[PDB]
Amino acid sequence: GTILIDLSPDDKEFQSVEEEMQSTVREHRDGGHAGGIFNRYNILKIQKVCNKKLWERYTHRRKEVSEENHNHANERMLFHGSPFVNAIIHKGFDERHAYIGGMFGAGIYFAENSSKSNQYVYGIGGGTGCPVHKDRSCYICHRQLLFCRVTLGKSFLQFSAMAHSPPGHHSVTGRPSVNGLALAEYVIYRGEQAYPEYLITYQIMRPE
Ligand SMILES: O=c1[nH]c2sccc2c2ccccc12
Ligand SMILES: [Zn+2]
Repeated sequence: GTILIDLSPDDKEFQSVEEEMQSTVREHRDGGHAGGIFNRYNILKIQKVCNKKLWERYTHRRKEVSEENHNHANERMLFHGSPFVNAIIHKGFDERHAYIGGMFGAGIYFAENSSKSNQYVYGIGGGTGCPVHKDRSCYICHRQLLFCRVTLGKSFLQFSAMAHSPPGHHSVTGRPSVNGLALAEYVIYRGEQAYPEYLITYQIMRPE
């Protein structure tokens, strides 16, 4: 039921999605090990993901969270990188996209920093890098990230350096407490609390 609509680079929606992608790049404490060395991306394509059933699944759950949290969905747009982005756009998020070894438990992880999600495109810790060259820092191969609408609801705040949400909460917020430049990361425990709105195809760019 999924169709992908290609956005024109002249569309304001293309532009605002690209800007969120580029502006949320940061340096990482692994010196680029997982995700490569780059300060910015070459955005190749931005597609709107359209699936009525997956959307209504999202909005149904959003209303439930909202009504449990004084009419506040606490909805964000967050990045998600994963080897399984193609399963995700067709079938939605579910238990199989949970990070079992994650620091906030076995849920589905999202990032404010596009560059954080980039580290997961080829697997946990970047896996063995790109299929074709085995290069975690490949500048040639095309990568994809999802920019997702996520319902956080009442989020459990965890300061720091499929399971269930903490009792009385709808998500976990991993608040960075050491690296002053890191943005927040988030975990939901229900696949229906995220909708993969944009598929972004890109390459990381070698600095000069
Ligand atoms: O964007 C992310 N994708 C994936 S896939 C398995 C774990 C994660 C992950 C963890 C922390 C922050 C972002 C992400
Ligand atoms: Zn490659």
